[PDB]
Amino acid sequence: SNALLTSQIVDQYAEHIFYNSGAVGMALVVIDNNQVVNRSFGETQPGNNIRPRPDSLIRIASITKLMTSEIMVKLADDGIVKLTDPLKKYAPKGVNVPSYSAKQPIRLLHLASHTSGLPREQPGGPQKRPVFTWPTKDNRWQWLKLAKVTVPPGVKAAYSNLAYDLLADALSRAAGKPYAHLLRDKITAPLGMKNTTLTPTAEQCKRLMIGVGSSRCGNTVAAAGSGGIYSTPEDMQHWMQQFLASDNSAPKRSAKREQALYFQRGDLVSLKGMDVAGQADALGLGWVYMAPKADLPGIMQKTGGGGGFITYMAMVPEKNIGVFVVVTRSQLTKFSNMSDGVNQLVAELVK
Repeated sequence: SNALLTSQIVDQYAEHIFYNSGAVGMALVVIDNNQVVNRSFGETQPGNNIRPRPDSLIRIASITKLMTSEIMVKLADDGIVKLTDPLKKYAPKGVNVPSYSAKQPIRLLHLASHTSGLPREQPGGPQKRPVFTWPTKDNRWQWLKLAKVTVPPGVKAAYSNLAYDLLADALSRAAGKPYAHLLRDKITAPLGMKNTTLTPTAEQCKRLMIGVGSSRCGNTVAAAGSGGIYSTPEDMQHWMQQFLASDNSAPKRSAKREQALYFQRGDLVSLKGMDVAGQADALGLGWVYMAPKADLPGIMQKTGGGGGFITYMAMVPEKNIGVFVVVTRSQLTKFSNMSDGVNQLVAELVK
């Protein structure tokens, strides 16, 4: 949009998203070419009357997947992995990785695009476990080794957290570093995202916002690949900015490769779990593309939910526009009441 109107346009939508979503608290980050607009509403804990701040800690939940895929893409460029490597290539010594058939193994690309045939979660976990703590890496590989895969890869999409944590395990093995070190070295340290972590301190935990369905703030390395990352609105602003040009900056070198599309909707027999923010017209590496329709532009997006947080990022890279939103839930919170509002805001901004 024209810089003369960016703030006013955001104001046409921000409070509506806040009220319609039934948020306890909300932070909204809008990047439109040279303009950055931040809004925050509500409270960091029900009834505390403290507005969220740029450094309020949040769970980004499944937005984590975009960084897992970023790491994969960066390691691929380094020659450390290939997207087409079978998962088994990065398996512990002597550990079996099940495949549909000998010649059709699960490859890293399948994990990243939800086409691996794996279930959404590892079956048979404990109940009332704090979010993003089970299964551990050791739990996953003990399960995997005796599991059966009964659909061939690259034929059905079915959203999976398990598959994304197995991906993080493989990337860690390929690089010979713990995953947290990769997240630090490839993403957060170079960008100064000093509050973006799987291992929050007490000082950080104190700043975690609270809504309905909250769980204790702790180590979430178990979900390193799928959902565990803590961050802040200001850290996420800096990360999103790398996908978007401004007068003073170009997108990071790997942006286009990170956002490459691998499956058109029609290239798949079926899709499950992919349509939370609207019909998925193509699947990327974590990223999901929705083609222009009705009064909406073509949008690259990712949704997330966990431990009382819901999150959404939507962008139109060719227009240098991106929107990130995080909400702590109340009881009546419906996800698409937040995401539909963001999409409509994006639609107004691209005008």
